[PDB]
Amino acid sequence: LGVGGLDKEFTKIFRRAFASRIFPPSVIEKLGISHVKGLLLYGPPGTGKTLIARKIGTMLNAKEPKIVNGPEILSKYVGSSEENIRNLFKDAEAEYRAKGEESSLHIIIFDELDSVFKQRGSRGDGTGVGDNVVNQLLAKMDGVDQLNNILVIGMTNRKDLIDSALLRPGRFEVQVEIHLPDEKGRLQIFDIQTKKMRENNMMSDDVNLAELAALTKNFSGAEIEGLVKSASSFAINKTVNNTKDIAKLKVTREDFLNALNDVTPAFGISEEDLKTCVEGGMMLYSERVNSILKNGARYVRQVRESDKSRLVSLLIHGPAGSGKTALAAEIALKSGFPFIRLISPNELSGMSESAKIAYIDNTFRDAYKSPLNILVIDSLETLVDWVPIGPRFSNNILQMLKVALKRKPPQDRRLLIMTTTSAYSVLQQMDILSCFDNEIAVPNMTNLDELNNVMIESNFLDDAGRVKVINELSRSCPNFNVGIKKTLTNIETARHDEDPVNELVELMTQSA
Amino acid sequence: LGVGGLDKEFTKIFRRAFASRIFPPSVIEKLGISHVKGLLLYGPPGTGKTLIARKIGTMLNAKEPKIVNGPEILSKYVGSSEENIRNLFKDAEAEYRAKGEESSLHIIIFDELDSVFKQRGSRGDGTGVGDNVVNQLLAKMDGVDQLNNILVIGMTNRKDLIDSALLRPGRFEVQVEIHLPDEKGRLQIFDIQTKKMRENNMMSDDVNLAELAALTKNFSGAEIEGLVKSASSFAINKTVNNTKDIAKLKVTREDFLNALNDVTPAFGISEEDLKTCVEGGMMLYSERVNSILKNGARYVRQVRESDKSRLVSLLIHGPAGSGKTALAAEIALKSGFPFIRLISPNELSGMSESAKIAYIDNTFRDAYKSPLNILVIDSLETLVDWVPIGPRFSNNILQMLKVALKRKPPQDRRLLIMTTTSAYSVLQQMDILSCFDNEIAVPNMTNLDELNNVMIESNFLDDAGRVKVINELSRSCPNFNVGIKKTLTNIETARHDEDPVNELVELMTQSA
Ligand SMILES: Nc1ncnc2c1ncn2[C@@H]1O[C@H](COP(=O)(O)OP(=O)(O)OP(=O)(O)O)[C@@H](O)[C@H]1O
Ligand SMILES: Nc1ncnc2c1ncn2[C@@H]1O[C@H](COP(=O)(O)OP(=O)(O)OP(=O)(O)O)[C@@H](O)[C@H]1O
Ligand SMILES: Nc1ncnc2c1ncn2[C@@H]1O[C@H](COP(=O)(O)OP(=O)(O)O)[C@@H](O)[C@H]1O
Ligand SMILES: Nc1ncnc2c1ncn2[C@@H]1O[C@H](COP(=O)(O)OP(=O)(O)O)[C@@H](O)[C@H]1O
Repeated sequence: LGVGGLDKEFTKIFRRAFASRIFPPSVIEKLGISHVKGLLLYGPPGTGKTLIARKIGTMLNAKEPKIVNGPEILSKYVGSSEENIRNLFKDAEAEYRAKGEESSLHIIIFDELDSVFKQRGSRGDGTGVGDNVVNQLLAKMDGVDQLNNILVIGMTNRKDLIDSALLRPGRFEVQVEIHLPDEKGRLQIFDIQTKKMRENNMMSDDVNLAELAALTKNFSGAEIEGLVKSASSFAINKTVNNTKDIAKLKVTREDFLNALNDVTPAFGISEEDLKTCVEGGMMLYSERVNSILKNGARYVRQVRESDKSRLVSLLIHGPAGSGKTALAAEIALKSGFPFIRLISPNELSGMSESAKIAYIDNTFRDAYKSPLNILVIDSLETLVDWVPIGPRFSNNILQMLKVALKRKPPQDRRLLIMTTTSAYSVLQQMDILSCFDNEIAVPNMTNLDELNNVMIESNFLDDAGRVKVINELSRSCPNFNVGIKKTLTNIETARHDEDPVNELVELMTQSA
Repeated sequence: LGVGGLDKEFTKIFRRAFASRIFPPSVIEKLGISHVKGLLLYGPPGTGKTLIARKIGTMLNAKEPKIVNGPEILSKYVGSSEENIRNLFKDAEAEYRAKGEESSLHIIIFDELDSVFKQRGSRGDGTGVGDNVVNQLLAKMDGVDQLNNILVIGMTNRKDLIDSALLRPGRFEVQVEIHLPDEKGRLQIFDIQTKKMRENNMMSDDVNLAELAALTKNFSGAEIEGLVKSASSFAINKTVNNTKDIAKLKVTREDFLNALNDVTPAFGISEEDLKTCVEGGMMLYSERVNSILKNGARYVRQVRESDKSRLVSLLIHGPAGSGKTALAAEIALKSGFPFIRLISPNELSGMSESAKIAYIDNTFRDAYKSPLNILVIDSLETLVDWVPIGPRFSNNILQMLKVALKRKPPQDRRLLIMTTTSAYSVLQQMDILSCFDNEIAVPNMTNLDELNNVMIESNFLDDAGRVKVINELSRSCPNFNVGIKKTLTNIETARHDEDPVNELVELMTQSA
C-alpha cells in the first residue's frame, strides 16, 4: 500500500511477473514452466512507474533494487562503459553459485531505455557504444550464460522507438501502460499525500478534499506533491520574522487556493498567449458575427457529447484584416476544455527545418493523452514559407501537416482543430482542401450602420459629432470596403488630434 | 526425441551431415570420401533451429556445442575481435594432436551470420572487422591448416545477403529450410509441451487439444510455449492471497480460452487498425453498394479455391469522400484469412526516404511466409509525395511499388492486394495502370431516395419531421452531388441544434 488509482494494472502485473515466485520450487518444477524475465512499462512522466517497481519489491522481501540510468552509461568513456555492465550483475552471480534454486530474488531497474536506440545505425555500430550494452544485456538473460535469479524492468516514454527484436518471447515478454489519473484517482492521491498531516492535528477542518479533486482537472501525481508543499509554505512563512507559539501551526483552505496560482501543469491551458496577444476587444457590430459564434458553440458541444464524432476539422477564411484569429481564440476560451494549445509563426522563429518538424510532431503527440483537447493553427501559408515570385515553399512541412490533420487519436479520445488562412486560392492549388470538414467565411464591413455601431461601442464622442461623420461620408464615398483592424486603428489616432471629425473622414476616404 | 513437425527435414539432414560419422574409419577410408564440414539452416525466428542443432548432438555423444553470436564478436574492440576467434577452436586443436583420427566430434554453432556481410565493402575492408572473422574462419576448414574434427552450423534469416563465395563445394555444401508448422505439427507440439503436466495429474479432463490446434492458426513454437505458461499463470493466481490445499491444483479449458487474449502472434491480424480507425458505420443505401460487396466476396473465394490464380490486384477509385477505404476494410474483415496488413501514410510519418523503402520491402517479405495473405495499400499518391505546383514527387518509392505489385510469391503460396486512390489521371500520366487486373468505381449520392434511406438508418428524428426535409429540398436544389462522409457529418451537426430542419437544409444546399 502507498499507491492510488492503479488497481487494475497492479493485478495484471502481479499475476504474471511475480505470482510464480511465491510458490515452492517443487510445484513449479512439476508443471514444467520457466519464470518471466522481462517487463516493460510505458507512459508519460511523473505518473508513478518507479514507485510501483519499488513497492512490489517490499512484499517479496527481495533486496533493494539497483538502479541504472541510460545517458549515464552512454555518456561515460567507451572503455569504462564496456567494463561497467559486468559490474552490475556481480552480487547476483555470487549468490547463485552459493545457493542455486533457493536463491533470493534480484531486481534491476533500467531507465530512459529508448536513448540507446535513438541514434543512426552507422554511429551506433561504428562507435559501438549504443550496441554494446544492448548485446551484453541480452546475453545475460537469453543466451547460454543464462542467470536464473534476476528480473529486469525497463521504463520508456516512447514505445515505437524500441526495436521489435526485444519484444519477442524470452525477452521483455510482458508490456503494460500507465495513464493520467481520473477524478477518483486524484481523490486517493490527495489522501495518500495528506495522511501524515491529518493524523497529527496539523490540518484545518475547513479543507474539503472532494472539491480539490475537482479543481485539479488534468494533474499528475508529482504536481499534487508540489501543490501540498506550496500550501505548507504559505503557513510556515506567516509566522517567521524563530518565534514562540509554533504549536498552533495549521494549514487552511485559503493556502491551497493561493497555492494553485504558483504551480502550473503540463497538459494545461496556455492562458496568457490566448488571452492577451490575440484578444483586445470583442464587439457585435453585425448579425453575421453572432451567427459565427453560435456555430462555434455548436461544434464544441457536438464534440463533447457524441461517440461518432472524435475528430472535427474546420477552416476559417477571409481577406486580410477581417478578424479571423480573434474569433478562433474567442471560441476556445468559452469552451472550458482542459487542454488547449496553439501553433503560430512566433513559436517557430529562428529554427532550422528539422527542428520545426520535430516541434510540430511532439505537439500533436502531447495532444493524444487527455480526454478532451483543442488545437489552433495560425496562418497556415506562412508556416510553409510561401513567396509568389518563385514560387518557393517547403514541401516536407506541408506533408507533415497534411498527414497530421486526418489522423484519429486512440482509445475513445477526441480533439478539435481550428486553422486560419488568408490565401484560399493557394491552398486550392496545392490540393489539400480534402482535409477540412467545414469552412467558415469572414467578410469585411460594407454599410455605414456598422460603422455607427463600432463608434457607439468604443466611446468615440457625443452624438452630435457622430452624426456629422456619417453625414459627411454619406456623399463623400458611400460604397466603402474596410476591415475591422484598420477601423479600430483609425479611431485611436483620430481621438488624439485637434480636429477629430475632419481627420477620421479623410482617413476613411483614403482606406476605401 | 523432443521435436515435432520436422520429420522430413530430420531425415534429409541426418542422411548427409552425420551418417558418415557413425561408421568405423576403416570403411570410410576404404571408399575414399571425405566428411562434410558445413551446414546452413534458414527460416523465420522462433521456429526450432537451435533445438534441432542441440538434439542431433546427443545421439552422437559429442561434446556440448559451443555457441558464438555474430554481433557479439563484431561489437568488441578490434584487437580482441581478432584474437578471440582463435580461442574458440582451442580444445578441438588439442584433441587432434592428442589422438588423431580416432577423436570425437566437435560442433560449433554460429548465429546471426548475415550481420557480418551487412556492411559496405569500404567499411568492412578498411576497418577489417567484418572481413577478418570470415577469412580466419574459412582458413580453418578449407586451407593447409585444415582441421578434421569440427563441424560448423550457420543460422540466418536472410539468405539473399550471404555472398556466393561461401556456398561452393568444400564450404557450407548443404542448405536446408525450416517452415512454419501446419495443423498436425501444432497438434504434436502441444503434446511435447504438456507431457509433464499430464504425467502428474495436474491437467483437467475437459481440455481437448484438437480444438486448440485448430484455433491457433499461424503460431510458431515459441508462442505455443508462452500460451501454456500464461494458462498456468491463471491457474496459480486463483489461490494466492501461501495457502492450504495446494494439492488440488488443476488447469482448465477456461484458462486456455482466456490465454488466447494475452499472447498475440507475429503473422497475425492487425485487428485494431482495420476495425476502429477505418469503420465507424456501414449502411446499405443503394444497389451499387450491394454489387460492390458481392464482387469482393467473389474474388476472395476465387483466391481460396483455385490453383491458376496465385496473384490478384484491384484498384478502387472515385472522388474524395466517396467511401473507398471503409469498403476495402469491410471486404478484408469478412474474409477470415489468417494474415492481414495495411500500409498507410500514418505508419510512414517522420521517416527518411531510405527508411520508408526499407519498411515497405520488409512488409512484402513478411507476407510470403503463410498460405493466405491480404494487403491493403491506402492513398497511393500520398506515399509518393505528389504536389502539382512543380510537379514534385519521389521516383525511387514509385519504382519500388511498381516492381512489388507484379512479383509472384514462391512455392504454391498466394496473396490478394487492394489499393485505393483519388487521383486517377495522375496515375494515367505516370504510366503504371498496367499493374492492376480490375478496376472498381465508387459513385457519389445523386438521388433524394438515397438520402431518405440514410436518414432512416441513422435515427435522425421522427417521421413527421423527416418528410419535411425532402419536401423543402425537392424545390430548393433537386440536382445535388455530395459524398457519404460529408452527409454523415452534417446529420450529426444538425441533431445538436435548436432548429434541425432548417440547419440541415442550409448545410446540404451549401455542399451541393
Ligand atoms: N467583432 C470582432 N471580430 C474580430 N476581431 C475583433 C472584433 N472586435 C474587435 N476585434 C479586434 O480586432 C483585431 C482583429 O485583428 P486580427 O489579428 O484578429 O486579424 P486577422 O484577420 O488575424 O489578420 P492578419 O491577416 O493580420 O493575421 C483584434 O485585436 C480583435 O480583438
Ligand atoms: N455504405 C458506406 N460506404 C462507405 N462508407 C460508408 C458507408 N456507410 C458509412 N460509411 C462511412 O463513411 C465514412 C467515410 O468513408 P471513408 O473514410 O472510407 O472515405 P475515403 O473515400 O477514404 O475518403 P478520403 O478522400 O478522406 O480519403 C467512413 O467512416 C465509413 O464508416
Ligand atoms: N499514483 C500515485 N500515488 C501516489 N503518489 C504518486 C503517484 N504517482 C506519483 N506519485 C508521486 O511521485 C513521486 C515519484 O514519482 P516518479 O518515481 O518520478 O514516477 P515516474 O515513474 O514518472 O518517474 C513520489 O514522491 C510519489 O509520491
Ligand atoms: N518445432 C518445435 N518443436 C518443439 N518445440 C519447439 C519447436 N519450435 C520451437 N520450439 C520451442 O522453442 C524453444 C527454442 O526455440 P529457439 O531455439 O529459439 O529456435 P530458433 O531460435 O532457432 O528460432 C524451445 O523451448 C522449444 O520448446
